[PDB]
Amino acid sequence: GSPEFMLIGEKSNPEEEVELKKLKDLEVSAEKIANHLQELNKELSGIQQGFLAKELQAEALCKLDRKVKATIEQFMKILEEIDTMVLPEQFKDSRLKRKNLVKKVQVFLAECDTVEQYICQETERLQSTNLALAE
Repeated sequence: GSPEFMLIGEKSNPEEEVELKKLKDLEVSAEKIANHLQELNKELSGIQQGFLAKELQAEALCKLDRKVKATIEQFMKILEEIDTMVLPEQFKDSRLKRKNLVKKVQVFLAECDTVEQYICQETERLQSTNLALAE
């Protein structure tokens, strides 16, 4: 039939679900941060259509990307938080959930950084000016 041996008990996945529930919330909180970007992105793009000169436009973008940077940091906390998490090799689903989340974090931080970097790089190129090294 189907030989089974491990402990001889089985009592549902109570705590397993609890640990998993928190993990679930983490992805959502992440989903919310990611959602805020798309929301802010929509309003920014709308405003981006035109309103002020390049001076303010470039000014808004640099400020825009930097704020984007703050969003990336939140994503960083997700990885760092999970990174400093403790869990044995028993929670297969919970662990699989965390690992997949880690990569979500990698893309979320990076995707967010690219947007901020692009907006920054575009504005950055627009302004170069000179420099002076003395002290």
